Amino acid sequence: SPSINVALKAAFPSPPYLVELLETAASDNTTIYYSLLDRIAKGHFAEATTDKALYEKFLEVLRDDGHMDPEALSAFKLALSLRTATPRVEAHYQYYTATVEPSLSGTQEGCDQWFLIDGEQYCSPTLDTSHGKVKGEDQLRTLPFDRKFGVGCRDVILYADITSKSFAPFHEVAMDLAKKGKASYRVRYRRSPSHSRESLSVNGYGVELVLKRTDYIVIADIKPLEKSELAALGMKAASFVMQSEKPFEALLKLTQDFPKYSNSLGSQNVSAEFEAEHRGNREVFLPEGSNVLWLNGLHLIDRQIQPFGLVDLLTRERKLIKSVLDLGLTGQQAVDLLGHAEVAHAKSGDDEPRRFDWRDDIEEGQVIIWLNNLEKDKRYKSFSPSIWVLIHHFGHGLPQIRRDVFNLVVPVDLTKADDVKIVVEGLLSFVKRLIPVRFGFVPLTPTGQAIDQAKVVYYLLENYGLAAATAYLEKSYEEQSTGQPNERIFNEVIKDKSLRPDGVELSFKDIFISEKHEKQIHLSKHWVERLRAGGDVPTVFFDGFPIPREDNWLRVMNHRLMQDLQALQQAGYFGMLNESMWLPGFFLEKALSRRNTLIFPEDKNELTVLNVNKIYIENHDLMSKVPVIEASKESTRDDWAALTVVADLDDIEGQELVYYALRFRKSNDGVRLDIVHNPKDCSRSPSVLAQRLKSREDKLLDFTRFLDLETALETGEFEPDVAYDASLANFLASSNMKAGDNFVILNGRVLGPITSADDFKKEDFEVFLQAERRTRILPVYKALEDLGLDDKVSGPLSAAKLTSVTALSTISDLPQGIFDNAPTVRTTLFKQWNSTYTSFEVGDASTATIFFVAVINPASEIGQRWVAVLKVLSELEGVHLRVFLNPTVMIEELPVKRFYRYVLSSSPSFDESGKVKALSARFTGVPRETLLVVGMDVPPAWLVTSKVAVDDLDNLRIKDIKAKRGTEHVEAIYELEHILIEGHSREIPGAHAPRGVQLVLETENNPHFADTIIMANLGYFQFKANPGVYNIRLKEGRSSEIFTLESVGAKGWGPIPGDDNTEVVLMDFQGTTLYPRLRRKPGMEEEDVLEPHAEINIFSVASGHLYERMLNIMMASVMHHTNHTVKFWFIEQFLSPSFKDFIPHMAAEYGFKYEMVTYKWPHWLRQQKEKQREIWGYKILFLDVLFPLSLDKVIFVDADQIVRTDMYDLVEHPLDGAPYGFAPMCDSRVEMEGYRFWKTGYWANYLKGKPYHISALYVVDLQRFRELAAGDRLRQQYHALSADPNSLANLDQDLPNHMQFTIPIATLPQEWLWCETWCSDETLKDARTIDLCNNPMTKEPKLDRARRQVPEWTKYDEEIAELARRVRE
Ligand SMILES: *[C@@H]1O[C@H](CO)[C@@H](O[C@@H]2O[C@H](CO)[C@@H](O[C@@H]3O[C@H](CO[C@H]4O[C@H](CO)[C@@H](O)[C@H](O)[C@@H]4O[C@H]4O[C@H](CO)[C@@H](O)[C@H](O)[C@@H]4O[C@H]4O[C@H](CO)[C@@H](O)[C@H](O)[C@@H]4O)[C@@H](O)[C@H](O[C@H]4O[C@H](CO)[C@@H](O)[C@H](O)[C@@H]4O[C@H]4O[C@H](CO)[C@@H](O)[C@H](O)[C@@H]4O)[C@@H]3O)[C@H](O)[C@H]2NC(C)=O)[C@H](O)[C@H]1NC(C)=O
Ligand SMILES: *[C@@H]1O[C@H](CO)[C@@H](O[C@@H]2O[C@H](CO)[C@@H](O[C@@H]3O[C@H](CO)[C@@H](O)[C@H](O)[C@@H]3O)[C@H](O)[C@H]2NC(C)=O)[C@H](O)[C@H]1NC(C)=O
Ligand SMILES: *[C@@H]1O[C@H](CO)[C@@H](O[C@@H]2O[C@H](CO)[C@@H](O[C@@H]3O[C@H](CO)[C@@H](O)[C@H](O)[C@@H]3O)[C@H](O)[C@H]2NC(C)=O)[C@H](O)[C@H]1NC(C)=O
Ligand SMILES: *[C@@H]1O[C@H](CO)[C@@H](O)[C@H](O)[C@H]1NC(C)=O
Ligand SMILES: *[C@@H]1O[C@H](CO)[C@@H](O)[C@H](O)[C@H]1NC(C)=O
Ligand SMILES: [Tb+3]
Ligand SMILES: [Tb+3]
Ligand SMILES: [Tb+3]
Repeated sequence: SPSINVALKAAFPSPPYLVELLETAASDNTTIYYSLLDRIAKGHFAEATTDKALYEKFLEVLRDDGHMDPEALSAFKLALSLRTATPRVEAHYQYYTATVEPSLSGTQEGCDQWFLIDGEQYCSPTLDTSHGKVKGEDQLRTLPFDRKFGVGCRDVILYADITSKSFAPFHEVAMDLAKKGKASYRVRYRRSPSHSRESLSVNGYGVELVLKRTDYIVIADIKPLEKSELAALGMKAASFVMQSEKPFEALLKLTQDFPKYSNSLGSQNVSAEFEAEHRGNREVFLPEGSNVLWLNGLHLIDRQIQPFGLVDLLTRERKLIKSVLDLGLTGQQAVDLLGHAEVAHAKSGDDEPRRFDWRDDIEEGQVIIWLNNLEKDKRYKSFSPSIWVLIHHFGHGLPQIRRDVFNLVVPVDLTKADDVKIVVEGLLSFVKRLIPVRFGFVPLTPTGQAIDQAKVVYYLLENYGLAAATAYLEKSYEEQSTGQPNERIFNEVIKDKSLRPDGVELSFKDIFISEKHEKQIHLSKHWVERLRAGGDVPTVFFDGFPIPREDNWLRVMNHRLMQDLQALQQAGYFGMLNESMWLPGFFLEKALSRRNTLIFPEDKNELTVLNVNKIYIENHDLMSKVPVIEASKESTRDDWAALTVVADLDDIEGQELVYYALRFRKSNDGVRLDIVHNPKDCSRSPSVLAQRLKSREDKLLDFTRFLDLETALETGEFEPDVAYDASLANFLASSNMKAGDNFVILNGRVLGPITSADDFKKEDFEVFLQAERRTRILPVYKALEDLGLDDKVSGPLSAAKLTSVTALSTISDLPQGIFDNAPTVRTTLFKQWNSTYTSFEVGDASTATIFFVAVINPASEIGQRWVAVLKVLSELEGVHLRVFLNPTVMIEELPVKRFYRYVLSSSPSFDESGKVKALSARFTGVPRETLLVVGMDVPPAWLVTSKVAVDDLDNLRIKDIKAKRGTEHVEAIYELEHILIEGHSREIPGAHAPRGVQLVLETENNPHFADTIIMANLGYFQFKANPGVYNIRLKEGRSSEIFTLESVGAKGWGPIPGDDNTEVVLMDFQGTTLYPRLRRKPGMEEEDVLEPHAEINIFSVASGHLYERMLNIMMASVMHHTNHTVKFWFIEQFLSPSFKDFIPHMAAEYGFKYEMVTYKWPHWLRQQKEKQREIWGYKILFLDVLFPLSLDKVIFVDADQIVRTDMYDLVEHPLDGAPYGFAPMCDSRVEMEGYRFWKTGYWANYLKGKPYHISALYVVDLQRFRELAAGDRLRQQYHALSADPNSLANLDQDLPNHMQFTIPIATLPQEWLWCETWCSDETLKDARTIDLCNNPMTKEPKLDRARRQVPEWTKYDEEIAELARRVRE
């Protein structure tokens, strides 16, 4: 049969199989890593010579040593097929090659392996002699691919080539050294010269064969087009499978070659429509023809449905479920609990407000400057100071009283006129009106002028009084109308208002009081900071209730004022209140001193939870020797909770925090407490202080005073349990905790690091339990009981396992608001659906840990990929899958227009010689007469281009290849040239996308690997790179002038501890996803966009052998026509390898330079299913980011074009401050008018007076383009317009024309373009360049126009033709 074979290979050589197997096996469990490292250092894996034998040996070992069970072994095989660990090993090599070798000066001979201790290299295990002092930049920085074994003050690193036997003795020297406790052990890799430099063959991608002619509709030669009765295709296709009775295989066989089976459907009483019944299924949940996947309730987006994305999900999910099923729950019961209604409700219901302590007490009464006092003002003197005034009657206005009950504190900036106006007009009227509210205001101090004016007003209050200070403010607003202190205005106030300033005497003239400037201003700053009452939008506090200063905040205030009054009334009727009481303190009962703090973060996503069962399984050695206070024997399930405190007992804050936890435990009988001592200094063993407390464990919480706890720590003589020390440092590494840092863990949730123990007091534990209890514990308890699993909770630790697992289930791997429509809410509404005639299951439900629910539409192209991947994941043991087929009756056009193959295996395949088999996409029995297009359906982080192919992948036909090459078999090889580093930026603290910011990617070898600019949409940016250690620096210039980037969010959205870094490392086939943070430098509202290679640069794109042949002619015409230097730029992925291999020969002959450029289409940006449309988008959407920043300007020339001009003239053409220049449509042809569609309603109404331009030739002043941020506007307008499919006929032409109102377009002389179709023959004498624009009444081909229209076209073609033969010979 005539076949097509496609294979993909990586841009880095294949690492040794041995090292790949220990990396795949030990994902991040270090115990399995070093336990296997021992085995190979024995010389145990030396007797296995072939990859198959080596692989075979690992299976026996893992099973025998208890590392893996059937479920985990099956998962290991699939991940090993995927070759997931290969980029992780290459990271070591790139790091070693670029940072180790240039920092290790000297002559290396015999130093294959060497430890690095105190910046000294030792080539021998005996450690007697040191070769050198390794350069400055410290290699002791712990980075992503590192592993640590044991605890030790000294840090030792071994760079080894594991392959040879020379490794074994070196390892044992440091393994034992770590076992003793002298130093902590870690292994780094060295590129092994025993292995060959063969490239790596990859899998986990898909190949598509797209039909490029779909117009026809009314073994295989061509698909037979049938009369347009498309409507039943999905419905009949679904039945075919149900009938088969081997349904999974049928769907795969049908869905892969679907276009070929279209006419074969609808035959022999085909419908069998019993499943018209299952549209009762449609009537309750999903619309017809929609593809939806669930993994234990989790709704997955399309990006997560690849082999890599799915393997990582199972890994995380199993850890979660296994933890649950150790309490006697079936996998089925466990999943049902995770996706329960009460659980999802809690995530939705975690948005409630509270009150905060607005008082002066902390700042010793020197920050709030009140305009009122209702108890002593001689305005309210007439009114009654009675409680019953509030409680009784009241109309609709406000009840008058002489008492302190309602307060309002508003922070005001004295530099800003609008802010000052609020106090003078707003606040004062309320005073005069005798409103029963006390009005206060605190100045904001963000600038120098503001600081001074706070001093001025504060001083004026202190000696002279409120009215005098008031007077300065009033006068300043009307009289001077600016913030800055005015003495011309100030002195007038003192002139009259300076009468008898009582109390402490006046000082006058200049203020720099050590107390007044320092204490008052810094105390004010302490109040604003404490309650986060400043920034872009300040915060007003009414009765401790935050109301941001926006819109009509007084309307919001009045609503709470009435609601607080009704709250006082009800307490009065119950007799709670008395005449001797401070009424404002009724609200302050549950108020917190600090607003935000790690417990109630304003960023709702900021949260970290750990698997509790995991904590007591991995660290059993540690957690069975920690001081434990069991929760009371006679307490209720609702009262139950588990708390663990991590603290540095060698610091006051560390031991203070534990005293508060012990205090809290005395009060709450239901809590079960654990104490973990985490010290900063490793000189003394951590086990001693833990042993001191476990002896006093019985006597715990009998500490009348704090000293009793302090003394207990110091007394006693103990023997260091070094086994305890080892499990302790493993716990911190697993939990991402630094040494000497304080943390608090209630039911898995971590808060910290605690810098000061005053932040977390006994009262803070009580609210932490109260809120945590509500959100996580109560929804678990209800849901659990609803299922009848409430027998399985046997204690506080037993309960924490369940609540901690369900909290981890609702934390997304992908932060909300950046990818697509799929939140972190596990649904269960598909369980209601009837399943008899649309569903089929694979795997045992009783034993399965993983439950997949796929809802696939057979007529969809997306379904083709889904089926192929799901079949391979179904082959895994312990996985259950259930499939639902839902087709649509709405089919206006052909449903599937392509053939599909997925390259993926569930277990590795081996050679006749035992080597690992490479994987390929082989299509057999391909129709001989159909024209096809080859496409790669590659994971989102991948950048792929064709490397080996002699055929036109854009125009494939077997009949032509047979008649030209003699073979019916086509083979093509692609290269995974780059892997993406992509991220989503944000400004700090007022989080906005910093657009126009420039970035530079670097390595220790070269400081300029790559460069890109930040986009407006999601602060998006990307880099093309391979495995290794990189760094991101802001480009020198305006970017570094305005900003400083605190972090690149390499761990997650965060901020997570340990991420205050600018280092990026890629060690995965999923690339690197980043969430960087940038904070503006001192007092800036600046913008980059506004100011405070070769002589000629031409770029183009071609999508066929003909268009590439025409592109060769275009470049040659330029060269013959200019006495200048030219550089050509190409869109890399749309070109053939035949063209790619030819250009150096064109460059040598014609004397030009060339560079390949590309950018991957963003995930947020709207895709193009039609390749020709993709190409058009590449010319207009990514102009600012496709070319390096160093390029001033570029010119686009179409492939079909020919140029007779010296192209420099276009560069020198004045653009009059416009970012890009285009040439207009020809008017010169007299009788062509009918086909001039840009004089019709839509185009003439829109283009009022502006021209209709041509995208065949144009100039882009790139520096101005980026400066104007034109690209962002093009992209968002495209995305918005693209919702309607008939929006842009030719987007390349239509987008600049639709944006010429918004973005200026410089218009070019029409000498710059000629086209026979629209320009007269007389015009061509003065023509500079010629486009071969379409017919449009005829079908004459481009080859015909070229020879007839231009006589020198053949001369150029002959030159290329003989050179191609000259190269071939
Ligand atoms: C990451 O990588 C690792 C790589 O190895 C993966 O593999 C796992 O490794 C760990 C070690 O790192 C293995 O851990 C085993 O833990 C057992 C714990 O079981 C005890 O505790 C439970 C608590 O619920 C209890 O139910 C059990 O009965 C059992 O016992 C306790 O019971 C009481 C309650 O705790 C307690 O009062 C009692 O004193 C007793 O504790 C004793 O044993 C403790 C063992 O650590 C010891 O610390 C105590 O001081 C006390 O002596 C543990 O029992 C296992 O030890 C085995 O190890 C040898 C192999 O069997 C054997 O020589 C030992 O004698 C001991 O045998 C005991 O268990 C068997 C039954 O299994 C029994 O027949 C014997 O009579 C003995 O009681 C291990 O230390 C773990 O097993 C590895 N596999 C798995 C599948 O987890 C790890 O999985 C990777 N991570 C992930 C996420 O995959
Ligand atoms: C007026 O009303 C209050 C109601 O709030 C009456 O109760 C007493 O109020 C005081 C506070 O003003 C309470 O003191 C507090 O006690 C707790 C412990 O319960 C302690 O933690 C606090 O630090 C503070 O000391 C007091 O307990 C409370 N009850 C009694 C019996 O005094 C108050 O009695 C009323 N006034 C009169 C004179 O009746
Ligand atoms: C690229 O550069 C070359 C060199 O400057 C340009 O060549 C030009 O071609 C004309 C052909 O008639 C030259 O004229 C001849 O000069 C010789 C000098 O010995 C003389 O003997 C002949 O009788 C005749 O006059 C001319 O010198 C030369 N330079 C210029 C400036 O015209 C070539 O045209 C350039 N290409 C393009 C497209 O501009
Ligand atoms: C369809 O198949 C055969 C065709 O002859 C017929 O005997 C049978 O009754 C039909 N069944 C249905 C359900 O239409
Ligand atoms: C499922 O089928 C039964 C058949 O009796 C029907 O009563 C029920 O309403 C159906 N439910 C759905 C959701 O289709
Ligand atoms: Tb002491
Ligand atoms: Tb303290
Ligand atoms: Tb053209």
